[PDB]
Amino acid sequence: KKWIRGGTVVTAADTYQADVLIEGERVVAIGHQGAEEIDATGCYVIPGGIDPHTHLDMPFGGTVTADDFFTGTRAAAFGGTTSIVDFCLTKKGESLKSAIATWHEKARGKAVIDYGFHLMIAEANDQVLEELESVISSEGITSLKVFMAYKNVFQADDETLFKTLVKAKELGALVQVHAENGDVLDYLTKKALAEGNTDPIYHAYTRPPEAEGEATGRAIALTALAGSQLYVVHVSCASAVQRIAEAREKGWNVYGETCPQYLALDVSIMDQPDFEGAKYVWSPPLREKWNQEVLWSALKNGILQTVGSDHCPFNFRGQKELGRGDFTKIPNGGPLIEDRLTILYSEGVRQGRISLNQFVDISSTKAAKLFGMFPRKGTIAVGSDADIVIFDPHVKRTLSVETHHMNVDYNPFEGMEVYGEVVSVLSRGSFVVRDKQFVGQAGSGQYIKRTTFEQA
Amino acid sequence: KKWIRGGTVVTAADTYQADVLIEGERVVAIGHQLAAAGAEEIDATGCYVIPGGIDPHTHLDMPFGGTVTADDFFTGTRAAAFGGTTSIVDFCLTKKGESLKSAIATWHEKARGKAVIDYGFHLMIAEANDQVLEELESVISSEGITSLKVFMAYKNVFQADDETLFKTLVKAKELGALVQVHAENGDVLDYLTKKALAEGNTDPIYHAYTRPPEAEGEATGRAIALTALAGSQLYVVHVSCASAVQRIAEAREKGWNVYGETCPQYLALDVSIMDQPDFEGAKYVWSPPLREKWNQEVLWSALKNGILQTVGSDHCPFNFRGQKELGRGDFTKIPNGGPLIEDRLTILYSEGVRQGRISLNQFVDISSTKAAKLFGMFPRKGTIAVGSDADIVIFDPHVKRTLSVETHHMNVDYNPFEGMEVYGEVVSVLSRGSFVVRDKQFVGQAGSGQYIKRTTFEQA
Ligand SMILES: [Mn+2]
Ligand SMILES: [Mn+2]
Ligand SMILES: [Mn+2]
Ligand SMILES: [Mn+2]
Repeated sequence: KKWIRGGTVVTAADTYQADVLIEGERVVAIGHQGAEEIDATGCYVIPGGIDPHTHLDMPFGGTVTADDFFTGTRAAAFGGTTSIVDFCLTKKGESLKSAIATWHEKARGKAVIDYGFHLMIAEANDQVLEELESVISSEGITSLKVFMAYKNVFQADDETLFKTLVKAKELGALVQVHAENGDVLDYLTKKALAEGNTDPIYHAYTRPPEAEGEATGRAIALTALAGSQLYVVHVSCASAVQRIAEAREKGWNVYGETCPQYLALDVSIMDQPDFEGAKYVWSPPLREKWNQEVLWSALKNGILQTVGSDHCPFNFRGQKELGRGDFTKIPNGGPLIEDRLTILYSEGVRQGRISLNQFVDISSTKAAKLFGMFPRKGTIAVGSDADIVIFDPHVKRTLSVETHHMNVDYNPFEGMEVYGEVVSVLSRGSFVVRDKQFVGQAGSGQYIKRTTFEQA
Repeated sequence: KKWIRGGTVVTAADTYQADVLIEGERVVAIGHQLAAAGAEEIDATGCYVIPGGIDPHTHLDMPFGGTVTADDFFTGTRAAAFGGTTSIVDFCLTKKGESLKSAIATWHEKARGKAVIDYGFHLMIAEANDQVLEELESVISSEGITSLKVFMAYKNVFQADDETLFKTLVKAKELGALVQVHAENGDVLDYLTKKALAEGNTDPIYHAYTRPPEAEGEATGRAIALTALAGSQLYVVHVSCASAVQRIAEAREKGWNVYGETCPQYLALDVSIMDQPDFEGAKYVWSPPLREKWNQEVLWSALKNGILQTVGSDHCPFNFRGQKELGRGDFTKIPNGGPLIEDRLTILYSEGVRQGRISLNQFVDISSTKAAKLFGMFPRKGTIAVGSDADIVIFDPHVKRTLSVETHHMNVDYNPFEGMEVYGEVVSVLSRGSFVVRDKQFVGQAGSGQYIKRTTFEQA
C-alpha cells in the first residue's frame, strides 16, 4: 500500500486534484479521505509513458545497438516511460517461435519496466501465415511490422504486405509499416556514391520526402483493399500526413505515429563539418523545418495519434564511425527514448501547441488502446496498473549527454533548454526511480500479453 | 495532285471553309482560288475535312495466351483506315534476356508488306539491367523510337518492379523518351485472382472484381511519384476510373509532366454488361476492366478540361469462339482484350461532340493532334497544314448508323458496341495523299504503310 496525496492528476480526459491510492500492483481508489505516504503537492501525477517503438539489443550493421534491455528500460524510466513495445526481428526461412523465443531471452532478467513485442514479417508464404495463428492466441502478440525499405535486409514486397494485411484482418492484428520505397532509395543511394558524395548529409538527400509519401499512400491503399487496419510508424513529413489525413476522411482505420526528433530537429543540423552529421543518421531522415508545424498540427487535430522514440542507438565513436568513408554503412539510428516524454511536454504543452490532456493521450493512452494494453496501461483509474509518474513542470533544465542515462556517448538534443523533469516513477506500484535515483532491480520487468485490435 | 474542295476543315484549333490542295504526299496550299492546274478533284461539300486519326495504342499480331491476336498488321490497319485512323503506334514486346534490336527487328517484319497506313512502335521494357540501359541509346537515335512501356501488372508475364520502373524513368529523362505505364498493382491482383479461384468464382464477371479501382489508383499514384523523383515525364495509358484521374489531376496541378489516355470502352461501356448469363461477359475481358457508370462522366470531364489529353484503342482482339472460349473453366485464361480500333473515332464524335461533352476542335485534338505532339510525329502527322502529310479524312456527320459486327471491318466475330446507334461515318481516307478508302471501299494496297521515325520528347 502506497499513497500519493497532494497531486494534480492528469489523464487523456481529466484534470483534477485528489489522492490516488495504490494497493499491491493496482490503483484501487481515488478521491478525498497504514500505507506508504508519498507527497506530490505541486507536481503533476500522470500515467506512465508508453513507447511503442523500440529496438533494444538489435543487430544492424555487423554491430548491435548500444543499449540492451536493461540500460534501455532504465533510461525509459528515468525519462518518464513505464512500458515499451520492442520489435522482434524475423529472418527469412524462420521458425517464427524461435525468433520470439530469442526476443524474450533478450529481456528476461534485464528489463526493469514492462515490455511487449511487435513481430516483424519478412515473407508471408504459407508456413508463416500458419504460425501467425499460434502467435496471436498463444504468444500475446497482435501487431506486425513490415518494412517497405532497407532493400536486401528487411524489405518486403507488395505481396507480402497485402497477404499480411488480409491475415491481420482475419486474426485481429495491427499491421505497421515503415513506409519508404526501398527500390528508389537504393538507386539514389548507389548513385550518390557513383558521384563520390559520401558525407552523412547525403543520407538525407538520398531519400526525399516524395518517397515516404509514396509508400505511405501505397500501404494505405492495400489496407483499403484488404479491409484491414494500418499504423504508419514515424511519419516525418507533410507528404505522408497528407496521405494519412486523406484516408481517415474516408473513414478507413489508418493510424499514425511520430517521434520527437521530427518535431524538434531539422536537416540543417546535418550539414556540420566533422562527421557531426552522423549523429543524425536514421530513417526516415530529418526534414526541412516547415514540416515540424504540419506534424504538430496533425497531433493537435487528431490526425496522428501516438508518439514513440524509434530508439535505436549507436556510439558516435567506433559505431557511427563505421562509415566515415560512406553513409551506406552508418548504422541508422538515434538515442531517443529518454527525452521523448519531456520534449513532448516542453515543446508542445508549454508553448501552446497541445493541451495538457492531449500530451498524455499522445505519449501514453492512445498507444495502449491501439496495441491492446488498455486499461492495464496508459491511464490512472481504478483497476489500472500503478504505472504512475510524478512530474515537476516548473524545473528548467538543459538536456545533455553529461546528465542523460542512456548508455551512449551523445545526445541529439544536446544543449536544448527544456521545462519539466521526472521526479519519481512507479511500475505496478514499486519504485523504479525515486527522487531521481535508480532504486529498481533488473528482471522486475514483466512481459505484457496484448489483446487483439479494437478502435479507440 | 489532288484537290479537296467544298470542305469545312476542322483542326485542333481552327474551323473554316476552304479548299485544301495536296501535291505528292503533302498538303501544299489552302484557301480560295488555288492554282490547281489539272488535278484530281474530290468533292467534300457538306462533309468535315479532318486530319487522320492517330491511335497510339495497338497490339496487332501479338502473342497473349498461347494464341495470337486476331487482326494482323494488314487486317488491323485496314480497319483503322475504315474507321478514320491513319497512323498507329504499336507495342513492341521485349523478352527478359533479350537483344533489344532483335525484338524491334521482329516487329518491323510483322508489318512490312502487310500495313496499309503508317505506323510506329513503342518499346516495352522488361528489365532495366545495364545491358538494356545501354541499348536504349542506340534505339532512340537510330531506330526512331522515343516512348517506353513498363507494365506494373501481368505478374510473371510482363511485370516490372519499381526498380526497373525508376531506372527507366531516369534514363528516359536523360535520353528524351516518354515513359508509359500500365498502372495496376500486379501483386494485389494476383492474390485476389488466385483467391477467387480458391472459392470457385470462375465466371468472366470476376475478372472485374479481382482488380478493383483502388489498385489502378495506387499504381498510377506510384508511377507518378517516381516520375516526380526522377524529374522524368509520364503517360498513363488507359485510365479507366476516377481514382486514377484524380492522381493525374493532382500531379498536373503541381506542374509535373504527367499525361493521360483513355479509350472509348471506358467512355461508353460499364460493368453491368459483363453480368450476362452464358459466356457473354468474356467479350468484355480486358485490362483495366470495365467500371461503374459513375466513372464515365469523370473521364469525360477530364478530357474536356484538359486533364486527360489523348484517346487510343488498346485494340487487341480475340474471337469469342475458340479464342475467348480458351477459359470457360476460369477467367485467368481468357486472353484479355477487345476490338476497338475501328469505332474509336466515331464514338468520340457521336457520344462526345454530338451530345455536347467536347467541342469539335477538341475532338480532333483528343483523337489526333495531341498524340502526335507527345509521341514526336508533329507536324508530319495530326494536323491539316502546309507541310503536313496528307492524312486527311472526309467525314459525314449527318449519317445515322448502327454499329455492328455484320458491318465492321476488323477480322473478329464480334463488336463490343454491337447495336449502338451512332452519328457520323467515314467517307474517304487519304494516307500521304493516296486513297486508302474511297466512298467506303478498300482501294488500298498492303505494304504501302511506312514506318514513322519519331522525335524525342517535348511539351505541347
Ligand atoms: Mn523504421
Ligand atoms: Mn524502427
Ligand atoms: Mn495495357
Ligand atoms: Mn495495352
